[PDB]
Parts: sequence; structure tokens; C-alpha cells
Amino acid sequence: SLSNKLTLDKLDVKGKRVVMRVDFNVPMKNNQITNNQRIKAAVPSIKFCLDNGAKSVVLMSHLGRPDGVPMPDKYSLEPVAVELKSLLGKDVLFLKDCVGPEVEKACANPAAGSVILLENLRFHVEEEGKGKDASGNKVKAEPAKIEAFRASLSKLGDVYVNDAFGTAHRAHSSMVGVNLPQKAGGFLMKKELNYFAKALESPERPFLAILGGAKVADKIQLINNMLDKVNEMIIGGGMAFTFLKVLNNMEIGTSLFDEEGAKIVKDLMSKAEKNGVKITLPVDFVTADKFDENAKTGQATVASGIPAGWMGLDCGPESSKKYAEAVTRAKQIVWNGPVGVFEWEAFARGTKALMDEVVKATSRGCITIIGGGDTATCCAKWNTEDKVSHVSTGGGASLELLEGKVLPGVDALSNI
Ligand SMILES: Nc1ncnc2c1ncn2[C@@H]1O[C@H](COP(=O)(O)OP(=O)(O)O)[C@@H](O)[C@H]1O
Ligand SMILES: O=C(OP(=O)(O)O)[C@H](O)COP(=O)(O)O
Ligand SMILES: [Cl-]
Ligand SMILES: [Mg+2]
Ligand code: NA
Repeated sequence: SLSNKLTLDKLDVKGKRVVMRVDFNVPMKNNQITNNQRIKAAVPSIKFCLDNGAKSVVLMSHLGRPDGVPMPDKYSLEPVAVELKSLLGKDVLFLKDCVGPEVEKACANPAAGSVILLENLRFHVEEEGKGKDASGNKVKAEPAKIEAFRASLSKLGDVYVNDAFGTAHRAHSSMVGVNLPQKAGGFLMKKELNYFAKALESPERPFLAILGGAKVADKIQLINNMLDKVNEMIIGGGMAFTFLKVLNNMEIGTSLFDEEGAKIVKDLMSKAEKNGVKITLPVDFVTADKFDENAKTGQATVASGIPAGWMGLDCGPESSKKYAEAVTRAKQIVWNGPVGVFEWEAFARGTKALMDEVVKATSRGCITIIGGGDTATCCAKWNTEDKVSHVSTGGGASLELLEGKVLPGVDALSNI
């Protein structure tokens, strides 16, 4: 946690320019923000800096996975700037880049109280260290250029704050590479780390983890360590199909599949058996003939398989019944990742049914923790934010805490 680290409440910001990493990677639909949770969560740190006399606050974040190519068409942070203005009651200057001489000039000596938002960090390959070129070939950033990127970010403030809890599992340039003498954790980082420290110290048992979503390559690699902490796991959403293909030889069509993760599925199941972790996988599905809101839909089971060219985008009723049975057994639940494409109504029933069960569980004393940019948007969509124990801004970041890891964005902060 942060007991050993500098935090914003101990940082003198009067007359200082503050460069602040935030997680403004908000969900979007029809080019509009669908949930401003992650933006509102950063307002306490921003307002604290302004109220205590900061010369300026320079905000930097990524949006989506543009893979090191500028894509202002679909991944610009400009809409976040307009949303942040109304949440702050103050104007926000949006810059169309995050590094280079023009950005440096705009941030060098701003008018007192200026709030500046920079363009998407991941438009530059040096933020993640790797990406793709505009033709889609995978590329690696050059070390000299990564150092220059970090040096440019470091010029934009006198002191650094990291409030980007949702990104704190990423050792990316903006998260671990800023070279300023004082590097402090923000109030969202403190709030989230303190909550999880308490909730993970001696979880109530049975402790269920619900793992869904679409970031299969990343998150399947977290299960091994989770199996030492939990008593049950639901594996749903896009995660399930890699398991069902390997274990059941199920036909999955064009459903999400991770070739590298497929190679560890049997090892994970053996470890779950060794550790007494009950694994619940879906047994039926809502299918789609294309990845589209208005796709033709169908039904499938594990026995039937998903037809060629179709994809499973939600679980079916028998799966929901099994998910509900595990939720009913739990005394503590951590849930990251919707169990279907809940943004599209044809494919939202399984996630809504599961949310209903989690809310009922909270009512009878279960500790229920929902985290993630997209999973927290389920809470907003069905108006359950106040009906679960905690809604976190971190998804993958919360799973890495469940694993017992120190997060790089925390580790990179100054020590007291
Ligand atoms: N079966 C599926 N196929 C493809 N995508 C899915 C499936 N089930 C859920 N998803 C997607 O998972 C996405 C969220 O995944 P992720 O970003 O890992 O979750 P979070 O943001 O909560 O951490 C949602 O946008 C949802 O559409
Ligand atoms: O949205 C995030 O993660 P989540 O989708 O796991 O909540 C964080 O902003 C990290 O983004 P990344 O997984 O593209 O590094
Ligand atoms: Cl991924
Ligand atoms: Mg997400
Ligand atoms: Na945030």
C-alpha cells in the first residue's frame, strides 16, 4: 500500500505546476462518453491542487488501445475535456499532443489555476514501449526515443501526482518514467488501495472471483496467482471460449480465443483442483452472425457448438442459473468483466441477471466488489452503484492486487 509512499496530502503544491497521471480511459459509444465515473473520481485530487494554490494541473491519460499511432478520429481525449469542464466548474485547455516543443511551451509557465488536458498518450509508441505501425505491423519503441518522451513529460510540471488507479498495473512511461523529485500518490489511488488492503487481508469465505470481459490475453495470465487466494471462480464473457475449446473441444466459431492462453488452460485446471477452487464455466450461449449490435442472433450449447462464422456474445439461461448458484454460496465476491457484450441489448441479459444476483447477495451480507472501466458501467447502466459494497475504477488493476502484487504505478512513487 501507500504507508511508505509520498501522497498528495503531504505535497506542497503552492505555486507549483502539477503534472498528474489520471485514468480517463472512459467507455465510449456513438463517439460519446457512456460513463464519466473515472473522470469524476479524479476530481478530488485536481480540486485539492487548485484549492491549495497550484500554478497549474497538467492531466495526462490514455484512451483505448491505439497502439502507438495517432487516431484522433476515434480515440481523442477531446470529449473528456468537455466533460471534465462541467464536473470541475472550471475551463480546461485541451492540447492536441502530449509531448514536443509546442506542448512544452503551453505548459511552461501557465496562468495561475490553469487546468490542461493532453492528448492520448498512446498515440506515441514510447508510452507502452511497443505497438503497431499504421499498416498494422508490430513494432518496438527505440530506447533513446523512450527517454526523450519521458524527459518531455517531465518538463510539464514541477511535481508529479499519479491518481491513475485503473492503469497502475502498467509499467508505462507516464506511470513509472517521470523524472521529478517528488512523485506522489493521489487521493483516488489512496482510497482504492486502502479499500482493497482491508478487503483482501482476510476475505470472507467462500471468496468468489468472477472473471469476464474481452481482455483475454492479459487477464488469463492472472488466473494462476488468483487460484491461491479464492475458493471459487466464474470464468465467463470472452474468457470462457479459450477454456471450452481446450477442455471440451467445443466448436467456438469466431468467438474470442487466445492461442497463448490455450497452452496453460489444463495447468490452471489442475491447480484449481489441487487448491479446491470450484470453476464455473458457461454451458450455453447467445450467438451472433457478426460483431454488430444488429447482428442476427442464435442459441448454442457446449454440446452443439457455435456454428462456423458465428460468435458467442452472451451466456444463456442455464449458464445464468449456474452463475447464480455460485453467487449464492459466496460471502465475498470480486467481479471484473461483463459476461456478455452488455453494451448491446441483444447480448446484455446474462450480465443483467448476474448483476441482479450480486445485488441480492449484497442485501444478505455478502461483500461485493465490482471493478473495471466497462464492468462499472454495468453498475451505472442498471443503477446499482449504491447497491454493491464497492465499485472500483480498476479492473485489471484490481485483479493484480487480488494476485498479491505491488502495482508498478505505486512502486514508482517517492518513498517517505
Ligand atoms: N463474449 C464476449 N465476446 C466479446 N466481448 C465480450 C464478451 N463478453 C464481454 N465482452 C466485452 O468485454 C468488454 C469489457 O472487458 P474488460 O475491458 O476486460 O472489462 P473491464 O473494463 O471491466 O475491466 C466489454 O466491452 C464487453 O463488450
Ligand atoms: O481500462 C483499463 O483497464 P480495464 O479494461 O481492465 O478496467 C485501464 O485503463 C488500463 O487499460 P489497458 O488494459 O488498455 O492498459
Ligand atoms: Cl488483452
Ligand atoms: Mg475495459
Ligand atoms: Na480514474
